[PDB]
Amino acid sequence: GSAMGEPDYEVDEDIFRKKRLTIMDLHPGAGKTKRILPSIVREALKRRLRTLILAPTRVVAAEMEEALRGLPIRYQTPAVKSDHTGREIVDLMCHATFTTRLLSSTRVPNYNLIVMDEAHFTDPCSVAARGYISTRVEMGEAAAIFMTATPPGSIDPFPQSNSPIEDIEREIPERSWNTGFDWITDYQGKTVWFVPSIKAGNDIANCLRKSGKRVIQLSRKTFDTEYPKTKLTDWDFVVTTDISEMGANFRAGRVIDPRRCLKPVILTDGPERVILAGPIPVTPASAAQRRGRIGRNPAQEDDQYVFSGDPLKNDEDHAHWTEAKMLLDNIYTPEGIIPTLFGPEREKTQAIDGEFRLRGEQRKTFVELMRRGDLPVWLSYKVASAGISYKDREWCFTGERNNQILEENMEVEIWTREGEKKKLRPKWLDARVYADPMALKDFKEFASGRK
RNA sequence: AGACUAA
Ligand SMILES: Nc1ncnc2c1ncn2[C@@H]1O[C@H](COP(=O)(O)OP(=O)(O)O)[C@@H](O)[C@H]1O
Ligand SMILES: [Cl-]
Ligand SMILES: [Mn+2]
Repeated sequence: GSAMGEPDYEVDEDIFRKKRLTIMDLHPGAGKTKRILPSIVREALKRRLRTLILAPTRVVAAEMEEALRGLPIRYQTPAVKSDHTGREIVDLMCHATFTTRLLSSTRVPNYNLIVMDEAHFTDPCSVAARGYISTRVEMGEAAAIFMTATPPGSIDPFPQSNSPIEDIEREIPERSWNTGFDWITDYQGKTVWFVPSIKAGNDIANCLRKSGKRVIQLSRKTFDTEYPKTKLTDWDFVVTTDISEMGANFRAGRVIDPRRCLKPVILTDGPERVILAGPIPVTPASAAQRRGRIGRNPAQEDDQYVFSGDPLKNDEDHAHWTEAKMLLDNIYTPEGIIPTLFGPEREKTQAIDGEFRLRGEQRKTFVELMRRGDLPVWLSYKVASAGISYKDREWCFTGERNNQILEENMEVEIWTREGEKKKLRPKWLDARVYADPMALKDFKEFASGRK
């Protein structure tokens, strides 16, 4: 039994059995991260189990550290700055960090227990990690716990909450506004506003600030300084990207959710390429997670979820299913085995098994292009599998005529590290490296040989 | 677009 939001004294022993994968499918705010997780960790320490804890984002990592403070845990995330003895048997890191470690040099510990929080995260690295984890379990080398309110196949955007939620459909602005949206600033509580991009977030926050609103912006770029401010200071709005979609305890009263964002899609008509499609409706799982930021406090009964449009369950044309396979085909168990995707996530795309496996040197290039090059999984794979070395940038210029990149409707030209002026015309097109002006600037640095 | 930045 438990009280006062404190971890339970009692933990089922069966969750620690090798060959067992436990899905903890409990509604938002039930206590997965800050109550159940510490119980598991405490018991895993008593059992002397080599343990891995996985957060999707630094937001969830920060929530975990609050719940786990004082326990001998080695934090491998910049979100947390803690003293480590180097003798810890519990590691904590983000999903993508684990997959990166799996892909690289560099022996990963043989964990006996793996706890993944937000085990539905559709990031290609997270899907890949779930493949590796479920394979370790199946092989008898690990027990694993997958925690999420929205496990694969979830279709309900309005799940259970600790307190009643008032679900409201209204038009929501995507850009600044003058009139017509008084309900936004008339509201007297705290609002978490999900925006599809940092650029849109800047515009909306700037607009809210001219109404005399205290606004905190949250994203990968601002997390380090801004997240503690959501915890320690008084604010009216949090304008946030998907960084905050999961796990956050904002102690807020309202979520504004336009339920729409851009997604990478692989096109297979004509030469294969990646576009940024949409903005398109989010999945029911994403909508339920965003909504799940409120109705979290039983003593607070008038919380609101303001949304626009229906969700779209079908995400099968999304690049993340293929990119997860590209990653997982290149991960090995120490026994030598090919990891398979987590059951519920198999046959999301009709790609043949092991078809993305790279040979030795090409595998090393593949990792470099992602980590050093800041290139998407798909693009890194295309370049690596063509036998191109990390430093050879000729492919950025030898694409067909139609692959010419434009900026402000002019042909982008590169001045190379050796002095030549060349037109940016890559052999493979991935809109993620040219759509956003900042991304294009970076890809221009890459094409120059300055990355 | 968004997230991740570890041996
Ligand atoms: N800093 C905090 N102060 C007060 N209550 C909190 C705090 N953080 C979390 N809670 C509450 O504890 C409950 C369980 O939280 P959590 O473990 O984050 O839920 P889950 O992981 O299932 O979404 C929620 O009702 C939440 O609002
Ligand atoms: Cl909360
Ligand atoms: Mn949680």
